[PDB]
Amino acid sequence: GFGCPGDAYQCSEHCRALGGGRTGGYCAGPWYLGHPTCTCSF
Repeated sequence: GFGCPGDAYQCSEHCRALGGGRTGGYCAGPWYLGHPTCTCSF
């Protein structure tokens, strides 16, 4: 979700919105499909 898999920028905006301490986020996922899971970074 949040643009991913496909766009990491929307994933980053989603993570930044969850808290300003987060500078962004990256996309990862389960043992199946692509990268649907946004995981946030500081």
